[PDB]
Amino acid sequence: IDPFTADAGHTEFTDEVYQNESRYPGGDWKPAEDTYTDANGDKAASPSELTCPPGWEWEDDAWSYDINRAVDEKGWEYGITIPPDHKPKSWVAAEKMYHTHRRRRLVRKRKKDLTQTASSTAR
Repeated sequence: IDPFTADAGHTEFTDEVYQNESRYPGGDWKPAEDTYTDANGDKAASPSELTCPPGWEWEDDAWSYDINRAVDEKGWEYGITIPPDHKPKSWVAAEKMYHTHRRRRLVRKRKKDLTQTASSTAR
């Protein structure tokens, strides 16, 4: 994303994973039931396990936290699990006591730089 080259032909996608903790509403957090998750809750791989495939180049330096969203300073979103329900279906940018869950997107965008996987193994 610079105004000198037209940043599209590259294929770069922001790779992400929401880490979370769980606590009683107004309590002490422990690792969540599914620590690494998707925004919905689908357990995903962890940033270390998250590696570059043949054809993909990491663009960003490590997994950081995404602050380009309506999220807390450290990325933590307001996931309150009001019974009955299994998951937070609402997220807000403020650490509120009703937080049963909180999660944040660790970000590491990646880029194919177009040329890395440009040709495919023809069989």
